[PDB]
Amino acid sequence: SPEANPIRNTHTGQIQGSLIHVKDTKAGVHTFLGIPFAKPPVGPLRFAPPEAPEPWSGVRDGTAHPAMCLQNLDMLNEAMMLSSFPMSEDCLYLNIYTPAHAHEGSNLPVMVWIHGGALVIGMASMFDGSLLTVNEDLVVVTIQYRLGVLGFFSTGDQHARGNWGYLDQAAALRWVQQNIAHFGGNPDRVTIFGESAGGTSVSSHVVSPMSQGLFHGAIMESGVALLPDLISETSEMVSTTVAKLSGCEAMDSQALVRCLRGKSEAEILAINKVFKMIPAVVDGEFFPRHPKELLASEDFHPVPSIIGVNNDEFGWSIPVVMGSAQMIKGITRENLQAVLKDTAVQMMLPPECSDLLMEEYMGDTEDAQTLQIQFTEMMGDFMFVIPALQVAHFQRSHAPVYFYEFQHPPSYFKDVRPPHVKADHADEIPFVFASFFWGMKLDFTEEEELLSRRMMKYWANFARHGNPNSEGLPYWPVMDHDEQYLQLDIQPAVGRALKAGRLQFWTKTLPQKIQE
Ligand SMILES: NC(=O)c1cccnc1
Ligand SMILES: NC(=O)c1cccnc1
Ligand SMILES: [Cl-]
Repeated sequence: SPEANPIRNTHTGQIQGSLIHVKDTKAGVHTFLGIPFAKPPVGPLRFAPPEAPEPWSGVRDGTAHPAMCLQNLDMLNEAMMLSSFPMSEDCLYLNIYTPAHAHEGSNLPVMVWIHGGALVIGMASMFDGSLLTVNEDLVVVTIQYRLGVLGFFSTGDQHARGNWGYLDQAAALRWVQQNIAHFGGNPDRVTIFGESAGGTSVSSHVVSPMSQGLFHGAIMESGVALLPDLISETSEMVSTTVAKLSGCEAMDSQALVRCLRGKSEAEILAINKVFKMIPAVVDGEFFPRHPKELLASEDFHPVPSIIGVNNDEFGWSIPVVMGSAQMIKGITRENLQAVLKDTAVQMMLPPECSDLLMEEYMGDTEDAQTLQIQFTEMMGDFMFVIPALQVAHFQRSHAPVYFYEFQHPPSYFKDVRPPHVKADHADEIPFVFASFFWGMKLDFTEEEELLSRRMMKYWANFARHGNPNSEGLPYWPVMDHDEQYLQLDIQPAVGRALKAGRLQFWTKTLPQKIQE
């Protein structure tokens, strides 16, 4: 029988969790919250690799959510007295959801969720794994990792190599290998999954040599390792911005890192506040080479993967949160050329390419509303769709890739945002978790409940077998030379060669015009 207050072993000592959802489910869920997977990255461990967590005597309380990593709460709120929730540099914790029948040796598949938030916001407690664990009989782990300046500050040299947050994620995955059997998970059957910066994180583990053997499958929702804003060949803009805001100017790398280690949490938060996103670098430990080189390597051996995108990734929430929404509403045929020259610069293209962008996405269009929708379409393709299609192409010659486009505009958002918005950024997450953030219930239509049951079963079948297919689910073909992908909506359908024209434009036509 499941205990009300179950006690489990870890390498660092015993922990007590909770039994929940006994009434509204068959046989309930065990939660174990706030488990340390690394030593707190404070004092000299700020801008240093994660180190082994300390052992304890007695039974650790696993009934409270951990502190979130330091982040800008205004931005997290744009994405509720979040000021009452604990926030600390001491934030390297993970949460576990298990079916209440699980014990040492149950050998259930494990799914490890890596949250998004552009590597500057988010927390594990936002994602309640309870319904995924009970509906699909698996262990769900939600992890934290250092965010913003504390996660991704680099000097480009030995004093701060960078990618602290990715090293944290790998430390959490090593904890899962070491400990998950004590909670009834099979460490040989771990799937990493994540959305947006979390998808980028997952895709980054898929290429990182020191992450190999920490997982057996990968699910990348609306983000991969080539998401342009989250990967950089230079450390220079971030480090010079941080030196200026911190008052640690006119210092070498060694003195800059020493100066930044003396800063309080409040001083770090004030420096951190300007970053709406922060990139990973080629740090040498996590990425020995740029992800594009690792993906193209003849020695690349990716795990089986699901990779997918939504049909309106830049439709509403990203431009609103990033503060580009006002500029977009200002687009007309009169200023379009100037907007596309500015956009070309942000895309790291020559501003001469603005005419090619205009012809590809806007053509002869005059209507301002249509131009603004074409602009968001272009941004979504550049940031999410083309990178996803490129990574899927690099992987699928080595290992199974199942590709999806999620298309369903959620019923509960119809009155909250413009009616032209289709499946926005993050719209698929509640279909995978069968709940909104913090496990809050949603008024799904009957049709939406079926799409959620299907997506949960595809994901869990993939966690079990590296193949999403099973009886009663529409057949999802593996991605091969026919470029097949599953269109996820109320009536799922198979498509071929998603946005093949756009892929030709971005990967062949546009680089040819640049070469000239
Ligand atoms: N939410 C995210 O992780 C995100 C949003 C925009 C850009 N990159 C990442
Ligand atoms: N129509 C709008 O208000 C809008 C908001 C955000 C992005 N694009 C358009
Ligand atoms: Cl510790």
